[PDB]
Amino acid sequence: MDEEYDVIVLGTGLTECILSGIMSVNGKKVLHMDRNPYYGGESSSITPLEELYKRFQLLEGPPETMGRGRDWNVDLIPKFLMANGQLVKMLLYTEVTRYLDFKVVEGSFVYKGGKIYKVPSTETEALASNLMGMFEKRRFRKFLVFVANFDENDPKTFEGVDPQNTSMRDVYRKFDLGQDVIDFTGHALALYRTDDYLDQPCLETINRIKLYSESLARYGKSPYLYPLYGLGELPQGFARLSAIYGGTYMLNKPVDDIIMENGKVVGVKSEGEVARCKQLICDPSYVPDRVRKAGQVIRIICILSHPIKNTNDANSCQIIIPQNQVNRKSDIYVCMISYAHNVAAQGKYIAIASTTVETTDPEKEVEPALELLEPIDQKFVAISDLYEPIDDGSESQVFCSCSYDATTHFETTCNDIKDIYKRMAGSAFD
Repeated sequence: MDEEYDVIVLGTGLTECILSGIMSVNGKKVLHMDRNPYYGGESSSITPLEELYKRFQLLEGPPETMGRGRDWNVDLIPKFLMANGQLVKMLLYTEVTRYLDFKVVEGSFVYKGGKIYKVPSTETEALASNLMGMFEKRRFRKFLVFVANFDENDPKTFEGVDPQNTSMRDVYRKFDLGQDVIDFTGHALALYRTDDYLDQPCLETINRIKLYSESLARYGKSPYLYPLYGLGELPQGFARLSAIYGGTYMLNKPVDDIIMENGKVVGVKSEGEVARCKQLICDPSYVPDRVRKAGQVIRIICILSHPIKNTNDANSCQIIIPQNQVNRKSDIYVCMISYAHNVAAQGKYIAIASTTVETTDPEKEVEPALELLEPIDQKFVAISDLYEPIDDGSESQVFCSCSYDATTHFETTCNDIKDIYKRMAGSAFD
């Protein structure tokens, strides 16, 4: 290593790679290291099918029926991007989009009463939905038109509501929408994880639903994007971006100690060598004593030889199960991709079910979701601990990221990246 760098990054997970790229684009001299022999950290991709069976201690290799092992690219933590979301804008800023190929996710579904239904975001879809009865549908149709016309710059578009004071609960009441419609609207449209929004000003929720509608994409597909060949393409594209700027990426390089003493600040020692830096970015595994355990998530990867039933034979999809429909305090998510996004062999599908652990039998908690996929060829169970920083980085200049939660989209990951950028640069990412 060189004698000095502006920033040193430890770990090649999604958050770190994105932050690294922004820094290089901003004119910083960066060193990026990882102790592992591969890219991705916790959010890595298993490139050959044989290896996945190995990582899960299954001595019997892949059966004949799974096809060509090289044609599989299994992400361990799959997540979709909202087309007009902020993460995509971060990708545009750096220009890594010059190396990625995005393909739209075919469908978006929600669970209600034991069955899955398409998520309606337009007036036409509302009127066609099997989710609601004749009269409620109509009321739902009014709701969407209200959201579609809302313009915070024109007080006439409000409907006697004060965007900054009227709660969303009052808005649901104004249209007389029942509990079941609220479950799917808050959770599958606005994309909240909890019901805390109910007692907060309505404005935010209005803009969130607007975002879903606007992210549209023709044919009536969905507002989600997923890269061809999977998420593994991101670490690859960024590494290529650093080379343009004269940045340095280094794999299989252990970190012996994070140098820092009095006013904290930093420096890093690897294989005897020491490199100086002004700021440091890292994931939790590099600073066990500056982190606290926030819980656990279960993720079960299922290999299927058939599309999920009750979807119109979708080649990829997002399915959300609100906590309330299954008597839980946390939602269950299921996302599926297949050979259509080039991550599985011809005719094969990959469905990943996830949620936050609440009981002493984590595998039982996911039964609701697994039932939807039933004839399952092979199952791979994985439990992870979640960590969050104790230190914000003010003073110390050590900026640690959070573990990836159970959600199947990038909202919370994007929030973390923005928070860290703010703490680092001392201003908001504009």
